Amino acid sequence: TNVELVFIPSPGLSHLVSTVEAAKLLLHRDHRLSITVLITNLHKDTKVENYTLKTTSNPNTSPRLRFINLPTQEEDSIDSQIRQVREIVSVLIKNPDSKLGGLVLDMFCTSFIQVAEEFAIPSYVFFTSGASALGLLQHLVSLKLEHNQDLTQFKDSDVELSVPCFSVPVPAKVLPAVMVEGGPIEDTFMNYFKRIPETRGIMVNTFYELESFAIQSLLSDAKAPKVYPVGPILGFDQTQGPVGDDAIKKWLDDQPENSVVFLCFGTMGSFCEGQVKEIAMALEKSGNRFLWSLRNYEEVLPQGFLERTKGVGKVMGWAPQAAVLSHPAVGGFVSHCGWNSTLESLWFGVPMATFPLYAEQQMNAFLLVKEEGMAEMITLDYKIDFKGEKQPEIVGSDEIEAAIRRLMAEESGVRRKVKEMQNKARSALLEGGSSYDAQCLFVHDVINNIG
Ligand SMILES: O=c1ccn([C@@H]2O[C@H](COP(=O)(O)OP(=O)(O)O)[C@@H](O)[C@H]2O)c(=O)[nH]1
Repeated sequence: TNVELVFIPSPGLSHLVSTVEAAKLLLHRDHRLSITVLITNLHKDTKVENYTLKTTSNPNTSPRLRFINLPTQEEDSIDSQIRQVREIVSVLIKNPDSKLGGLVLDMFCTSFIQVAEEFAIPSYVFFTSGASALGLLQHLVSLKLEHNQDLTQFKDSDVELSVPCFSVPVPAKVLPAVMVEGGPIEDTFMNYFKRIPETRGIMVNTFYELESFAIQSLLSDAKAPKVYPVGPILGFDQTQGPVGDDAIKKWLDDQPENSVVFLCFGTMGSFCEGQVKEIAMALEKSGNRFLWSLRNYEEVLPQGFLERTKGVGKVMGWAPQAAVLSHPAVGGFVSHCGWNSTLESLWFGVPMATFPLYAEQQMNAFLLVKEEGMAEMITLDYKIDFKGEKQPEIVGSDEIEAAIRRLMAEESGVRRKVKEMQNKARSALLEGGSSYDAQCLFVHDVINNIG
């Protein structure tokens, strides 16, 4: 009667954490369910070792959560990756005390639908982003595949698109750049997302009160896999607290409440020397207390920037993002609009200033600013990747300073919507919330679809 689920996340510590935290919640919804996560490069990344070890070694983690390593070599393309999953799956169905409920794949792991079809087990997809991204990606896929459209026509275009999962026209400049590029880049990602509608169910990392209009549009197509908004899935306990820092907590305790603006740009926010100097100049002219996570310093910052901003701000490298946003001193967040960073800032009621860089962050910035109105914008169409030997585009310090001033105001319609949306996010995870029911409905359908 026991049902085992196999999760296949994309390589990296990030996508693994969201898979583990989501698995920990689904296990609490049915004691008959077990989850086995396939790790792409366990014995190669020491950060993935620590996370997998500290999770399995913890007595509070469920005993029904197993981590199995995928011994991927260097030359294995999609050919050999399929077999090493097919090998483990064939070993896992030999257990007569468990029924394989199916494969739950990542957005970049939809190639293993082949394996699920060979073993006559269902296929599922865990979308680590929001519903507005899913509907947009399927709209762009249907445009090229079903309407015979050259998606490069929207590249650097001032036109707007009528996307079904959006209540406002979506500018072509906020589209995911990899979908309007063409050639090998577009082909790689189109083969990733076009196989999603061929699954049984799609788990989305969002809640209904956030991206309503998109979820209704995704569910309207009955000829499509049912979507389960199980978010927000965050990279900490979501009930105890994230790991912090003493010297960090020391300085923020001295500043007033909602007075420090935090600046972080994810794990790939490598600006050029010019853009960093514009951010530092804007922080100087704003006069606001700031905490800047910057990835030497006196050679990349304006002359005397640290000297003039000594008692008002602090600059550093890597930052405990979730812990900093939880501090009462942080009242602003200049973010790259990553979905995890967006959900973290929403979980702690911190309003955001959009500085999107890569991936779907351009659409996430458009979603929060124009669609929902719960974020001030610095830019919506900024792209960090400069092609050829061309000079990178740069956002001026005046545009950054203006958005910080609007963000750190005592009262604003953005700050009120964020505080209101923060409670709607925390209620969605409590029993009876929208995402709680979605988790229970998902685990219910996984067991019922097996016969
Ligand atoms: O200095 C940093 C930068 C990032 N993060 C974490 O890295 C992720 C960044 O968010 P997201 O994955 O949406 O952005 P991306 O990694 O794609 O840039 C989140 O889990 C953050 O908590 C962090 O802890 N400290």
